[PDB]
Amino acid sequence: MRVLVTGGAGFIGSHLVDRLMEEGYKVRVLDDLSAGSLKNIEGWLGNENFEFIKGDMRDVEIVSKAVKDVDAVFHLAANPEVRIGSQSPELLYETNVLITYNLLNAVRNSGVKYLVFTSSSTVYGDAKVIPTPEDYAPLEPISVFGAAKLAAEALISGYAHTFDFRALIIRLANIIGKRSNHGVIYDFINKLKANPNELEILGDGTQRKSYLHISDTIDGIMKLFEHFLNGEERVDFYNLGNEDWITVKEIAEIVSEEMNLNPRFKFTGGVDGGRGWKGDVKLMLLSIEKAKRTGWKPRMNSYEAVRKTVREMLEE
Amino acid sequence: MRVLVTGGAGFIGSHLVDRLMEEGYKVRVLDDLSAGSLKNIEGWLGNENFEFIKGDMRDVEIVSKAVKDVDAVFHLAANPEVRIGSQSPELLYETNVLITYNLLNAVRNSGVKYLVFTSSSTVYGDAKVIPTPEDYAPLEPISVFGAAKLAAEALISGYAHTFDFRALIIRLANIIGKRSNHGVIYDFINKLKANPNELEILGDGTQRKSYLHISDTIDGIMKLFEHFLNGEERVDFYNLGNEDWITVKEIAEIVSEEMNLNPRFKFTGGVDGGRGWKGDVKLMLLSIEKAKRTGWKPRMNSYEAVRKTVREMLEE
Ligand SMILES: NC(=O)c1ccc[n+]([C@@H]2O[C@H](COP(=O)([O-])OP(=O)(O)OC[C@H]3O[C@@H](n4cnc5c(N)ncnc54)[C@H](O)[C@@H]3O)[C@@H](O)[C@H]2O)c1
Ligand SMILES: NC(=O)c1ccc[n+]([C@@H]2O[C@H](COP(=O)([O-])OP(=O)(O)OC[C@H]3O[C@@H](n4cnc5c(N)ncnc54)[C@H](O)[C@@H]3O)[C@@H](O)[C@H]2O)c1
Ligand SMILES: C[C@@H]1O[C@H](OP(=O)(O)OP(=O)(O)OC[C@H]2O[C@@H](n3cnc4c(=O)[nH]c(N)nc43)[C@H](O)[C@@H]2O)[C@@H](O)[C@H](O)[C@@H]1O
Ligand SMILES: C[C@@H]1O[C@H](OP(=O)(O)OP(=O)(O)OC[C@H]2O[C@@H](n3cnc4c(=O)[nH]c(N)nc43)[C@H](O)[C@@H]2O)[C@@H](O)[C@H](O)[C@@H]1O
Repeated sequence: MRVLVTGGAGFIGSHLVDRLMEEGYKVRVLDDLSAGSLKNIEGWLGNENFEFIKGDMRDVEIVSKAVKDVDAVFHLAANPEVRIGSQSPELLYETNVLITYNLLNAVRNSGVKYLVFTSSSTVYGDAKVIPTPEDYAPLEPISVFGAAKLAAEALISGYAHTFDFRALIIRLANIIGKRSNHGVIYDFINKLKANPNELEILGDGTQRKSYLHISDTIDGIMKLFEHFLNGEERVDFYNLGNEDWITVKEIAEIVSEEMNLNPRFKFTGGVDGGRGWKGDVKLMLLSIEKAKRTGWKPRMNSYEAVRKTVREMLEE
Repeated sequence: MRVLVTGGAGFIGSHLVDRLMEEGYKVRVLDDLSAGSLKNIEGWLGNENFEFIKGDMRDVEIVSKAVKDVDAVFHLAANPEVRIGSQSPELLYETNVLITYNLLNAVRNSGVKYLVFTSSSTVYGDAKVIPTPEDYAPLEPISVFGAAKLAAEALISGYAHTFDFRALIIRLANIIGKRSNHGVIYDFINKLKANPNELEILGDGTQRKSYLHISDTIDGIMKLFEHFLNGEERVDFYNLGNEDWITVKEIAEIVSEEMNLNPRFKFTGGVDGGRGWKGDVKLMLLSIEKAKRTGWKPRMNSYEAVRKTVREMLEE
């Protein structure tokens, strides 16, 4: 089966690429290398089952070309950074709504049979139902990013129904692990790289979120892809997160523990009642019962995932 | 209070404009007249409280100017035609997501406190729960149009939370009445103008939908707007439709009745099981309990509204 993996040079994208290549898929990657890295996939450069394309999905010619002779598309290309939503909503609109729109228009005029899209928990915004099921609503995202992911979901479904392809929407929790160049663990480790004595923590440290290690993330993505191929649903929605959650302050504590530092915590106090930023959901914990009915389940919890991530990262 | 009404030269927009002028609002209209007409609002030209701006919302300067010195925005500008979704998805993308995105970017740099958006039942797609409540989900629109409307909703919510304005999203059912230049009644009347002996009905004729007369529609929009001004929700969702529904075949029968014709109905059999087109939802009926708790209620049911619309149209 031939698959396009947009953003396949990214953190999650390159791991999905490793998995797909190892299972014998013929994998093309489409990535402008604005945030991913060629190194993250240099092992596959030169494999006869691997093709790489440096390309911006804003460019429709590129996107029509990349989906040509592809049976499945895994659309992971995006700017995932919620932080930049209050300064750079245009960037989030483009790299979430626009490039997905172009991908779908390309998909319409091709033989692409399956579209797997990595949406986010942020579509629920500050969800009042915990653990949050996939049918929670009304969806009132509080960040430009979550709104852009919701819009991507909507357009994916509409094109799937109108132009007769199948679509699998996977709302991911916080995903952490080796090769990640963004997030709170990364930033804590590098802040302490620059100064071991203090840790500037955005917000009040009480933000509690579900963290999944990238290993469980890819196992679950593949399990859902497997089940979805065997299923009949035109469009299917799954949450993908861990069973529990952990606070920003506890994450700072684990990162300090693993770095053998004991710095002075300095919280910025946040906004909208201690959020790290405008649109930073304070509580997130996804109901993964629907995902677990496929056989998947995380082998690590949020605390284990965070600690393993810190270790893996400090090796590099 | 000064309010902008984008698309205010349209069917629903021009009636909303009439209403706003009569209640003493200061009304600016922004409309490129791609589907509306100056006739529909030329009656107000020369009033000290009325300003009209001919402009396409794709142009960001136009929209930035229009929200200048406006306290509330009624964003009715769009292409509402679902039928063209499989032919012209780019057009729906532009006139639903793009110009909504531009309006929102304009609103961020303004003093607009309230944004009211005319969403559609199509966001629910083929809803499996009927009457469909505002919290039905997962939202899986089956049309490019419904997907674009949902994406617009998402961006509205995200920007409302991020940049501190409030948003009222009103999911309208099928709206019918004077000045309507689209829909099934319009097309059936013109079909029988060209040939009174026969009527081509798209689909299998069993499509059952909730119709609201434009009078009830504007009464409800104003009730909801006032109540929303009195409420605390940063973003609030309301259905706006009738209590009942009616099939396309009964609408054909009523149109024949009022035209004193009795033609031969010829149903085209449709697609995807008798739909009028790719992405045409077959059954629609929104739960209006939430709308009715504001005091609003339709004075006409679907059959009365359809008959009133046909009569009004035939006077012209
Ligand atoms: N990391 C998480 O915690 C997390 C959580 C939930 C959802 N997700 C989603 O999973 C997916 C993968 O995220 P990630 O952590 O691997 O991020 P990433 O930025 O590391 O990977 C995304 C890739 O997209 C590429 N890209 C950016 N703009 C592009 C464009 N215009 N055209 C082509 N390629 C472009 C980047 O260069 C990068 O290689 C995204 O959809 C993200 O929103 C991530
Ligand atoms: N008619 C219905 O049954 C119905 C149902 C649900 C929702 N809605 C929504 O209500 C609103 C009004 O629909 P309507 O029936 O009055 O349609 P309409 O076309 O009569 O009115 C929409 C207006 O948008 C204007 N417009 C179109 N493209 C524009 C652009 N690029 N820039 C600026 N203005 C532009 C048109 O000229 C028109 O005046 C729309 O948002 C529509 O999607 C309508
Ligand atoms: C659900 C996922 O959310 C992901 O964002 P997101 O949760 O903020 O994930 P992070 O950026 O890791 O931030 C997680 C939490 O840690 C807080 N935090 C505290 N200090 C810091 C710091 O120094 N840096 C950062 N970055 N955070 C910090 C942050 O505000 C939030 O409460 C997205 O990247 C994905 O695309 C996806 O949307
Ligand atoms: C909910 C609202 O739905 C509205 O569309 P939508 O339901 O198709 O409303 P109409 O365009 O009126 O079509 C209503 C039903 O009548 C069918 N139909 C049968 N024959 C005809 C015909 O000759 N012409 C037309 N036009 N329809 C016909 C049509 O496919 C559908 O099943 C949108 O205009 C609004 O923006 C909003 O989305």
